[PDB]
Amino acid sequence: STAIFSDRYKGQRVLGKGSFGEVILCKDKITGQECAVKVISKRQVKQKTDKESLLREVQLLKQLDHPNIMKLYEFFEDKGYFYLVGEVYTGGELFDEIISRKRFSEVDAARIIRQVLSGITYMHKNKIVHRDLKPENLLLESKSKDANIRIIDFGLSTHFEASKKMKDKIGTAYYIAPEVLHGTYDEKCDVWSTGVILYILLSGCPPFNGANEYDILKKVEKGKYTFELPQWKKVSESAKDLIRKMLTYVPSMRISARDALDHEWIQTYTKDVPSLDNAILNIRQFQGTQKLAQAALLYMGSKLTSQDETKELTAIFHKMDKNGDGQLDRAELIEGYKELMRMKGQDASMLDASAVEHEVDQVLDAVDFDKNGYIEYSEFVTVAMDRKTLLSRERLERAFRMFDSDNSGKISSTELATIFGVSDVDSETWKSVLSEVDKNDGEVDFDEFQQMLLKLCGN
Ligand SMILES: CC(C)n1nc(-c2ccc3cc(OCc4cccc(Cl)c4)ccc3c2)c2c(N)ncnc21
Repeated sequence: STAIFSDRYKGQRVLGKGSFGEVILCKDKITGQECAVKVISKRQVKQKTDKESLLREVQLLKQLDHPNIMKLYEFFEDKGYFYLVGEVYTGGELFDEIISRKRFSEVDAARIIRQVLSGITYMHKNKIVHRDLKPENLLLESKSKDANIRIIDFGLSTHFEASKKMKDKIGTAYYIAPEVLHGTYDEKCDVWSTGVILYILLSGCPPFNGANEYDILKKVEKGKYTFELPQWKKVSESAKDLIRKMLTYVPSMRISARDALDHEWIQTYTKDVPSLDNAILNIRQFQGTQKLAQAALLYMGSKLTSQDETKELTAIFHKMDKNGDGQLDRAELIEGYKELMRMKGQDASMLDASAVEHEVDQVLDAVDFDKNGYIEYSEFVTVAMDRKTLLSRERLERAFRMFDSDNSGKISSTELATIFGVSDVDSETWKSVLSEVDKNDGEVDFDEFQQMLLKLCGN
């Protein structure tokens, strides 16, 4: 018989959303081993390769081991989902650790890039390509100041098709190698993406940029960049030589990962060096902007999902209510919430019967409903969904506060232009919505920003 994911693992909490799906902190029910499970929904993600090829890749990945590559433990598949069970890392995204520190030098950058290049080198020796290497795929193993970088998502893009949805796409255009856009690509695309990351580490600005996603892609495809910005005066010639070699347009002429490890810059700076204060400043601004744009898109998506699920759940309970008096018991609420997860593949958190029992009890405990009697289901629906809406609203607010680093309480019109450009929300469209919200002003507070987002998702 086929092994079942939830026979072995219980969900602890959600770690986050990554490429191809949600990631849940899980725990082995016998051994206590904790793990990070990427859950891919088959309805939402199409496979590029056949079953035979995916299984073979899994079997290889399980046997690979390198300090700078996520360890894969197990793999499960059922009717609706893939469950990718990996080692859990607790140090967060690299760029989030970098913006916290007060000093950052070419020595710190070289030590980071050496780690990325070692991991890439190992995977290329094993004929595995990333293709979607970006700052978000560089996690720190733990919270220790010295901790190793673990690259996540190697091999996924070979087997599954990327989302076309901006909420998933955001951030990708800066890093993608030109040859990936045109269709003929190989392992050298990973060196390009690393070159882009290095350019950003040392100046705090992407080498290929523009006012929206297509304008970025246009700049990537042309392939031209310069080091004429002021903060490149601080930087060694050898770093720029390595960057040039990694951002070489024709992949056969581009440096390999392994050869990049032997480059003068890596050799000097990882065995007197000033801090790159302007770079840290610009990275903090870059990161903040990207995180608010993402948070804006997830808020909009979560509002749409709620409109969908609120009405669906009501229809399920109405159907279940035999004599139509509006009263269901707890086991019926559980069954209906299960029917919702059957129709919707959204909550990776809720793909196990006991998880749903627990979530229903949390809702009943909020509403002051007794769980052993019959319950007004319409009120259960309101609370279960108001809980989600509140949680989403709080999620967005924290990201607004993070972005507003001067504690002004406001985002200016220029800043909105940048955020919505990153979010790929059309310029005349957000300006139009800003006009219906701002009837005075050139700046918005949090409530106003939130109102604009509601108007940009048909509310
Ligand atoms: C950033 C956060 C949401 N996240 N994501 C992950 C994460 C990211 C990618 C993962 C990829 C995984 O499997 C890759 C795989 C599995 C089978 C076949 C192929 Cl080709 C590739 C498994 C777990 C993963 C887990 C993660 C983690 N391991 N530790 C801490 N936080 C993590």
